[PDB]
Amino acid sequence: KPISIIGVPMDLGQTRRGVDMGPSAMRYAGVIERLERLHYDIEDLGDIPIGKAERLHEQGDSRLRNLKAVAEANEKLAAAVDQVVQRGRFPLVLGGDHSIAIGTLAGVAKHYERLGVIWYDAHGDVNTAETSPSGNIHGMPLAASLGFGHPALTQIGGYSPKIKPEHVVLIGVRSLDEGEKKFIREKGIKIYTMHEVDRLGMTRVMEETIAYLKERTDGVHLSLDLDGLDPSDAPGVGTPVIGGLTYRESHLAMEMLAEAQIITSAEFVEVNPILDERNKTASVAVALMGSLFGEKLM
Amino acid sequence: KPISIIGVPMDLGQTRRGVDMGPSAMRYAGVIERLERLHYDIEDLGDIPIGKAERLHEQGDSRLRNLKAVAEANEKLAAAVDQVVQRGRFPLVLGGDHSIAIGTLAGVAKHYERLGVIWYDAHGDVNTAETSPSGNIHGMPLAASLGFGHPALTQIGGYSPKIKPEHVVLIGVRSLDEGEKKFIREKGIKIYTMHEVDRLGMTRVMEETIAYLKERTDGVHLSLDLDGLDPSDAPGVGTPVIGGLTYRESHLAMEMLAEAQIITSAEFVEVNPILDERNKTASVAVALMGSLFGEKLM
Amino acid sequence: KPISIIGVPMDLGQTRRGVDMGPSAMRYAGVIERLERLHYDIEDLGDIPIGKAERLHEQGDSRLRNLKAVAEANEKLAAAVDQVVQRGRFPLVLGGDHSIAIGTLAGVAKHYERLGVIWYDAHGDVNTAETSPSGNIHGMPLAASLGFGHPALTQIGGYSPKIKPEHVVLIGVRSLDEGEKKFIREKGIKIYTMHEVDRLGMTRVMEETIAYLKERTDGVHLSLDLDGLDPSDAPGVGTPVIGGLTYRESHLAMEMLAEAQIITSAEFVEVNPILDERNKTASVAVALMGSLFGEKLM
Amino acid sequence: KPISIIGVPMDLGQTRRGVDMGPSAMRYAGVIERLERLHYDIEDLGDIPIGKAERLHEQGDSRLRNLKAVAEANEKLAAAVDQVVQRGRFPLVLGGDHSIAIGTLAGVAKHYERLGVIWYDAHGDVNTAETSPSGNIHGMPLAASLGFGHPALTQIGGYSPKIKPEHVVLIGVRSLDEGEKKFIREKGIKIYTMHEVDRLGMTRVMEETIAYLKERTDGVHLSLDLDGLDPSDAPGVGTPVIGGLTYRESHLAMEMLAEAQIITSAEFVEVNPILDERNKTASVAVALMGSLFGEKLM
Amino acid sequence: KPISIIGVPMDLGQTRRGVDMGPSAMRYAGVIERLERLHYDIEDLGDIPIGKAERLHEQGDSRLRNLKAVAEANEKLAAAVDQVVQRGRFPLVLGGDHSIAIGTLAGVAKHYERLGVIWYDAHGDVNTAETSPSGNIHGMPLAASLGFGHPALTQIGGYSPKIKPEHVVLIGVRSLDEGEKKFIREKGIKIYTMHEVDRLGMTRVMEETIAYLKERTDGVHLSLDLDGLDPSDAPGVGTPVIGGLTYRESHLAMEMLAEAQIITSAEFVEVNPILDERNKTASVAVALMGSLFGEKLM
Amino acid sequence: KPISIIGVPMDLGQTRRGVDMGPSAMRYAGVIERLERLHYDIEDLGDIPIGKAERLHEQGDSRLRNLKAVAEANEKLAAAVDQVVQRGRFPLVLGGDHSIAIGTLAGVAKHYERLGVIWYDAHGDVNTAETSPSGNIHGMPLAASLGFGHPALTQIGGYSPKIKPEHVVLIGVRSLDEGEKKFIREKGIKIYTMHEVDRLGMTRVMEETIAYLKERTDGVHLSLDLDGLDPSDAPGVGTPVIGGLTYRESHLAMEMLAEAQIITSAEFVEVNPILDERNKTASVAVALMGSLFGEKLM
Ligand SMILES: N[C@@H](CCCC[NH3+])C(=O)O
Ligand SMILES: N[C@@H](CCCC[NH3+])C(=O)O
Ligand SMILES: N[C@@H](CCCC[NH3+])C(=O)O
Ligand SMILES: N[C@@H](CCCC[NH3+])C(=O)O
Ligand SMILES: N[C@@H](CCCC[NH3+])C(=O)O
Ligand SMILES: N[C@@H](CCCC[NH3+])C(=O)O
Ligand SMILES: [Mn+2]
Ligand SMILES: [Mn+2]
Ligand SMILES: [Mn+2]
Ligand SMILES: [Mn+2]
Ligand SMILES: [Mn+2]
Ligand SMILES: [Mn+2]
Ligand SMILES: [Mn+2]
Ligand SMILES: [Mn+2]
Ligand SMILES: [Mn+2]
Ligand SMILES: [Mn+2]
Ligand SMILES: [Mn+2]
Ligand SMILES: [Mn+2]
Repeated sequence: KPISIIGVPMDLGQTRRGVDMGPSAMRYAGVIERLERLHYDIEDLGDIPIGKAERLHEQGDSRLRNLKAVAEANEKLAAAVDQVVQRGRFPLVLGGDHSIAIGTLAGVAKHYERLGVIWYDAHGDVNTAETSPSGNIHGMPLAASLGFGHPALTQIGGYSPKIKPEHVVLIGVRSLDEGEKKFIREKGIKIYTMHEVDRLGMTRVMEETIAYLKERTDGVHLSLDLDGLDPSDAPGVGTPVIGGLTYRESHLAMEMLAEAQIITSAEFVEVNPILDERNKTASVAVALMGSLFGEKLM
Repeated sequence: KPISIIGVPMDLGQTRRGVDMGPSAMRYAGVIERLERLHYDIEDLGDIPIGKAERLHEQGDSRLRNLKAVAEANEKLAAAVDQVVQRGRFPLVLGGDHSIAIGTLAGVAKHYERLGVIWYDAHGDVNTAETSPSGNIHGMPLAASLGFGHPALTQIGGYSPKIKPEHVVLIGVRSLDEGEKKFIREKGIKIYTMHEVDRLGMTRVMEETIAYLKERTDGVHLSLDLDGLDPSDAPGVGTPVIGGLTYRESHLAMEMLAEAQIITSAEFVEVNPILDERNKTASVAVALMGSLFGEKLM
Repeated sequence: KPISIIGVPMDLGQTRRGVDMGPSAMRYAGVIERLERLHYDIEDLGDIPIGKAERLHEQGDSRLRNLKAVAEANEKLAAAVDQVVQRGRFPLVLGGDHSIAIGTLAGVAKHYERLGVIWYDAHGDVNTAETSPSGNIHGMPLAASLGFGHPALTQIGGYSPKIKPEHVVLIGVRSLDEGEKKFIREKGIKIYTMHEVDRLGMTRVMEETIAYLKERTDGVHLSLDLDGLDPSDAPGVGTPVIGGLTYRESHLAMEMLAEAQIITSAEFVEVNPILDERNKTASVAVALMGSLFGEKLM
Repeated sequence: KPISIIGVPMDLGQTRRGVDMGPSAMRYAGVIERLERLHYDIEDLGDIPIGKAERLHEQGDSRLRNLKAVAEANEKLAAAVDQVVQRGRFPLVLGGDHSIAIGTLAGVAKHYERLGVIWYDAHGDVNTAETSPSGNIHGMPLAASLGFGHPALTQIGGYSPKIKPEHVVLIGVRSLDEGEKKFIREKGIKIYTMHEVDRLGMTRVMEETIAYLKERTDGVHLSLDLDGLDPSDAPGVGTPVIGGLTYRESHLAMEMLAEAQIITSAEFVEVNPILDERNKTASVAVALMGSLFGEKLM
Repeated sequence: KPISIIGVPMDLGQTRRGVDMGPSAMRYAGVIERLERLHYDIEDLGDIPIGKAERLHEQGDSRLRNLKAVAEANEKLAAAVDQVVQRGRFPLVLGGDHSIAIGTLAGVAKHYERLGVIWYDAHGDVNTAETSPSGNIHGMPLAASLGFGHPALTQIGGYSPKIKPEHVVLIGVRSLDEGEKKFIREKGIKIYTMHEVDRLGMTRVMEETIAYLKERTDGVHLSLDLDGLDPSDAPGVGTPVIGGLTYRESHLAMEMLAEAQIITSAEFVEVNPILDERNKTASVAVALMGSLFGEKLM
Repeated sequence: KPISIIGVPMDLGQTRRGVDMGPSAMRYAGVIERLERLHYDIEDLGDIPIGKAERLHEQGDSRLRNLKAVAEANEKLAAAVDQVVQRGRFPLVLGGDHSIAIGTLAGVAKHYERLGVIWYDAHGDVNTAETSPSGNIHGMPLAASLGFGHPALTQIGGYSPKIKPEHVVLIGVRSLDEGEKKFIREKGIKIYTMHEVDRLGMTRVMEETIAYLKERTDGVHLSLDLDGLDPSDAPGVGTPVIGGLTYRESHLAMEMLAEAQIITSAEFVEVNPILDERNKTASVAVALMGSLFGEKLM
C-alpha cells in the first residue's frame, strides 16, 4: 500500500522545547529514502500547522495545559489522516509529542470495525486531568482515545471512543503513575511491562501480542514512542526512563509485525533532536520504520 | 515485616580504599525513601563501628589480612543482626566489602533450621588462607560461613557452620580461583556461572534457584555483591569483572524473588563511591532493593 | 538599543542537513530570556522563508550550488534586516549556514559610511565559483560581500560591495583553501589565525582588532560562526576543524567587544542541532550573545 | 611548620547529600602520604562531630537552613583550629561544604593583626539571609566572616569580624547573585572574575594578589573551593559552574603561593565523591595541596 | 592437539590502513599466555610476508583490488597452514582482513572429506567481481572458497572448491549486498541473521548449528570476524555494523563449540588497532579464543 | 632539504607492548602525504630491524633491561641516520620508545660542531642504571647521549658524548625522578617545566629556547616525545602524565621552530596505537610534523 507521511511538529502536549523538531530530524535521518529503497510509493504531505499555546490563565485548565491549541492541532491532524486513509494510502505520522496520537487515532479509527492498538512505550499515556501529575496532555492520548478525558480531546473527529480497551496492547512499560495503574487494571488493558519482556523475552511478547490482536481486530495501529527504548539507545526523548527495550529487541518487534502484516497505520513520536546525541534517536526511528515496512537482513 | 537497616562501613576485608563509603552512598541514593514508599516500617540502626587494623608486621598471618579487626567488627554485626531478627524485623545490611557476610550470616543463621543462601556475585568468595591468592578476607566469607577457614572467622557468633553447602546457590559467577573451583565442585554447591545465565536465561536460572531452595530451607538470605553486575552497569566496585549480569536481569531476579516471598534477610555489598561514576552503583543497589521489596512496574 | 531577532533557517549554502534548525535550537537554548534579563527591548521577527532548491541538472552552474534559492532567500533577509535598522533597532540574525551573511551585510551596510566586519571563524569564507573546492555558497559570503563572485550574490540589495577589505578582521582562522590564502593576501585583509591567537593571546588580538576598526569605521558587524570554536566546545557544526578557540577565549572576546561598544549588528551562524550533543552548541551561542550584549560576571 | 589535618564532614550548609564525604575522599586520595613525602610533620586530628539538622520548622529561619547545627559545628571547628594554631602548627581543614570557612576563620583570625584571605571560588559566598536566593549557609561564609549576617554565625569564636574587606581577594568568580555583586562592590572587596583571569592571565592575577596582600596583612588564609576549577577538571562539586579555572592554572596558583610563602592556614572544600567520576575531584585537591606545600617539578 | 599460530598482516583485501596490525595487537593482548594457561603446546610460527600494492595503472583491480598481491599472500598462507595440519597441529590464523580466509581454507580443506565452516560475521563475504560494490577482496573469501570468483582466488592451493555450500553456516549477519542475498538464497547456505539470533537466541542458534554440521562434516573451521560483534563491543574493525552480537553471546558461542569439540581449525580476523579504543577488540578476540580452546568459568 | 623517513619499531627500552607499532601508525596517519603536500622530496627508508629480548637469566638487565638488544638496534639506527645526513638529507626518525634517541643522536651529532637538542617531553630521560627506578632504557637516552651511562649506550657510533648539557633545552617536563632532578641541576641543563610554561607561556618559552640555541649551536635536533602533550590530547603513550602541553601549544611550538629554521633533524617517539583512541596520537604527531616542516594556516 502506498505511504503518506504527515509531520506533526507538536510540543504543546508537554513543556520541554525541541520535540517539535522531531518530524524533520527523522526526515533528515532519511525516512523517505529508506522507504523508497523498499520500492514504496512514498509521499510526504508536509507538516500540520500547530498554533501558539494560549496563556495558561485563559486555557481549558491547569490539569490540561494548552488544551485548545492541542485540540485544534489534533483536529487538523485527524482530517489529514482521514483523507490519506480515504485515498487508500497508509498514514505514517511523525511527531512531535505523544498527544498527536489523539489526532492520528481520530483519523484512522472511524475506518475500522475494531481497530487494535500497540502502544510501544515506557509510559501508559492513560492519564486524565484528574490523575495527571503534570497537566501535560502528552501523557493522556491513550486514555482520551479510549473515551476517557476532557471532551475537547475525546471528541476529536466528532466521535468517541476511537478504540476499545480489549483491543490495546502496551509494550515496554516501566513508568506508570498510580492513577494509570488503576486505569489499566480496571479497564482491562493488555500490558507487557519490562518485567514480562525480561521474563518472557521479546519473541514471546510479540507472538502473543500479534495473535491476540489478529484474533479480534480488523486493523492495527502502531503508536511507537521512542522513549520505549532504553535512553542509551534513544537518548533524545523528553521523559527518558532507564531499563528499557534494546535496539535489537525493537528491530525484532518491527520485523515480526511486518511479517504478520497486521499494521494498518503508524506513528513515531517523542523524537527530540535537542536532547539527542547527533540525531541518534531520529536515526533509530528511521531504521525501525525500515524494519516495519518490510526491510529484511536476508 | 518491618525492616531495620544496618550499615557496615567495612574495608578491612580488602585493600582498596572507599568501599567503607558504600553504606552512606546507598543512603544518599535514597534507600529509606525508596522503601518507605512501598509502605514499609523502615528503621535505620546506623553503622557498626569498625576498628583500625594493627601493624601488618605485628599481624600473625599474611594469608588473612586484618583478621583481628575483621573478626571483631563481624562479631558486632552478628550481634546487631541477631537483635533485629529477635525483634521480628527483617535485617537489611549495607556494605562495605563482602567480608561482612560472615557477620550477617552469623546473626541470622542461628534463627533457622535450614537457612538457604543466594550468592549473587562474579566471584565464589570461597577461599581460605590456603587457597586465597590475595590474603583478603573479603574473598572468604562464603567458605567461612560454611565452616571452612580460620576459626576466628568460622566461629563468629559462637557457632559453626552457619549454612550447609547444599543450601547455597551461586549466581553470576565468572571469576573463580583454582582452589575455589575445587571447593565448589567438592562441596557440591549449586552454581550458575555466566555460561548458564547465557545458555538458560535469567528466568530459568531464577525459577530453578527458587524451586531448589523453597524445597529444602526455612529461610533464604540474599547476599548481593554489586560486582555481580557488569562493570558498565555497576562501575563502582573494587574487583570488577567484565561480561556480567545486566541491569534488567538483576531487576527480573529481584522481582522474581519478591514474587516467591522466600527472602528472609539481605545484604548489598561492595559498593565503592570512589571508584564509581556519580553514585551510579549505589543507585543500582537502591533500585534493586526496591524490586526485592516488592516494587512493581504495573 | 532595542534588538530584533531574525531567524534564517538556511541550509542551501551547503549539503549537510540540519543547519536550518539552528535558529530554533538557539531560541530553545533561551536567547530571548537571556537578553530580556539584561533589560533589553527584544523582539523576535520570526524566520525568513527559504525556498526549495531546483533540480541540480536544471541549475546552471555546479560551482554555485543552489544559487537561485540562496540569492532569493538572501534578498528577503536583506529587506528584513534593512527594515530593522531603519526602525532604529539592532539586527540580531540567527543561522543557518554562513551564506546568510550575504543577506545580513546587504541590509546593514547601506546604512554606514564605512562598515567594519569581524569574521570570527575557522574559515575565511572568501571563495568564488573559481576558487571553491566545493561549490558550496556558504564558503563564499565574505568574498561576495566584498564584491567578489557571481553578481547574483554580489548584487543582493541592489548595490556592491557592502564593505571594504581594509575594514575586515578575521579571527580564529585555521582552514583556508589555497585560493582563499591568495585572496586574503592580495586583498590585504587583516587576519589572526590560530597561530596569532596562540602567539599573542586573545586579549592582544581583541585589543588590536578593536583599535583597528574603531579607528576607521562607523559601525561594526560581528559575523560569528560557531565552528570558530573548537569542536569540543562547539560540536554541532557542519565543517568542524580541530585546534580552535576555547569557550573562555570566546567569552573574553564578546566581553571586550561589549566593553568597546563598537558592534552595531551581529549574526550567529552554522549551528546544527543534528550534529550536536544535547544542544551544547546552541547553548554556547546563547551564552556568547549574553556576553556580547553586556552580561558581566561582576 | 608542622601540619594538622582536621576533617569537617559538613553538609548542613547545603541540601545535596555527599559533600560530608569530602574529608575522607581526600584522605583516600592520599593527602597524608603526599605531604609526608615533602618531609612534613603531618598529623591527622580526625573529624569534627557534626550533628543532625533540626527540623526546618524550629530552626533559626527559612533563609538560614540548619542555623543551629551549622553554628554548633563551626564552634567546635573554631576551637580545634585555635588549638592547632596555639600549638604552632599550620591548620589544614578539609571539607565539607563551604560553611565551614566560618569555623576555620574564627579559629585563625584571632591570632593575626590583619589576616588576609584568598577565596579561590566560582561564587563569592557573601550572601545573607536577606540576599540569599537559597537559604543555604554554604553561600554566606565570607559575608559572615566579614561580620555580615546572623549573629549566630558572625559571633562564632566570640568575636567579629574575623577579617576586613580590604584584606580579601576573590579569584575565579563567575557566579554571583545580584545582592552579592552589590556587597562586593560596596564593601570594596578585590575580585578577579574569570574575565580578569582570561584577560590578564593567571600569572598576573596571582602576582597582583600576592603583592596586594603581602603589602597589608600579617598572615593569609587560603580558602579553596574545588568548584572554582572547571567542572571538567573538578566534576564532584555541589554547585558546578562552567568556564572555570583549569587544572594547570590551579597548580600555577598554588606554586606561586608556595613560592611567596604567605599562606598561614588553608582549607579545601566542596569535594563531593557522590557527584564525582572516580574520586577525580579529591585527587585534584590533594595534588593542589602538594603544590601549595612546596611540591615542585624540578 | 598442539596449536600453531600464523599471523597474516594482511590489508590488501581492503582499503583502510591498520588491519595489518591485527596479528600483533592480539599477540600483545596475550594470545600465547592465555592458551599456555590452558596447558596447550602453543607455537607461534610468525607472520606470512605480505607484498605491496602494484600500480593500478599497471595491473587492474577495480572490481578485484590488489588481486595478484592478495593471491600471492594467500598461496603462502595456504602452504603454511597445510604444513601445520600435516604436522598434526591445529592451525590458529590471526588476521588481517578477511581475504586471508582464502588461504586458510586452502591449506585446511584438502585434509577433510567434508569440511564444514562457521562464518561468524556481520557480512556474508560472498561477493564476486560482478556483485561487489567495492572491488574489495575481503568481501569475497567465502564465495571464492565455494569455487565462485576469479580463478586466481578460487584455485589457491591448486584445487577448488574448498567446501560445499551445504556445509556452511553464517552467524550474526546483518549487512548483505543484493547480489550476496541472491547467492546465499540460491546456493542454499544456512544463515542466522541477527533476526534469528534475536528470535531464537544464541543457545538455539548454536545448538542447531552444531547439530547441523556434526551431522555431515568431518571437520569444522571457525572463521570469526570480530565485526560480527556489535561496534560497542568490538570497535576496532574496518566495516562496523550496529545491532551486533554481544560480548556474552560470543562467549557462549565459543563455549558451546568447545563443548561440542567440533572445531578443527580457526581464524580471528579484521582486528584493527588503529580504529580501536585501547586494544579492546584484540582483547575480545583473545578472550574468545580462550573460551574456544576450553577455558571455563567453573 | 629532502627528507628521509626511518621507522624504528622499538619497544625494548620499556615493558609495555605496542610502542613498536608507532612508526606504522604514523605512516597510516599520513606522514608521507602530509609532507609531499608541502612539496618535499620525501623518502621512506623503511624500518630498522629490531631484535628479541634474550633470557633475563642469560644476560643481565635489571637496571638496564634489554641492554644488548637496545644497543644493537641503536647501532643500526646510528648508521642509517649517518648515511642520510651524509646524503645531504634531513633524517626524520619515527618511534618507537624513546631509547631510539641514542641511535638518532649518534648518527647526527658527529656532523655538527655544537649540536643542540630540544627535548619536548613530560620526562627528563636522564636516568642511569644507578638512578633509574625502572631499569627501563627509554628513560636514559638523554643522559646516555650526554655521555652518562653504560658504555654500551654511551659509545654507540664510536664516540661520546654526542652533545653538551649547555646545548640542551627540556620543554614540558612534569615528571622527574629524584636522581634526574639532581642530574639536571648539576649538569646545568636548561629546563622549562610545566610551571614555566604556565608562568611564561609557550610563546615566551619558545622564544627564549630558540634564541638560546641559535646563539650557540650549529644545528638543533628536535626529540619530540608525544607524552609531552597532555594525555587527553595524546592518549596513546606508555607513561602519560596529566597536566601537559595542549594541542595548540604544540602547534605553536612547531610553527615557531619552522619559522626560526633551526631544526636540522627530528624524531617523534612513544606513539602507541594499542593504548590510543583511534590513532589520535599518531594523528597529532603527523599534524605536528606538518607544522614543523612549514605548514602554515595563512
Ligand atoms: N506519565 C507522565 C509522563 C508522560 C510522558 C508522555 N510523553 C505524565 O503524565 O506527566
Ligand atoms: N577471589 C579473589 C577476589 C575476591 C573479591 C572479593 N570481593 C580473592 O579471593 O582475592
Ligand atoms: N572553505 C570550504 C569550507 C567552508 C565552510 C563554510 N561554512 C569551502 O569553501 O567549501
Ligand atoms: N550563591 C548560591 C550558591 C552558593 C554555593 C556555595 N557552595 C547560594 O548562595 O545559594
Ligand atoms: N560487503 C561489503 C563489505 C565487506 C566487508 C568485508 N570485511 C563489500 O563486499 O565491500
Ligand atoms: N622516569 C621514568 C619514566 C621514563 C619514561 C620514558 N619514556 C623511568 O626512567 O622509568
Ligand atoms: Mn513515553
Ligand atoms: Mn508515549
Ligand atoms: Mn564479587
Ligand atoms: Mn562477593
Ligand atoms: Mn566556518
Ligand atoms: Mn563561516
Ligand atoms: Mn563555590
Ligand atoms: Mn565556596
Ligand atoms: Mn564482516
Ligand atoms: Mn568477514
Ligand atoms: Mn616522556
Ligand atoms: Mn621521553
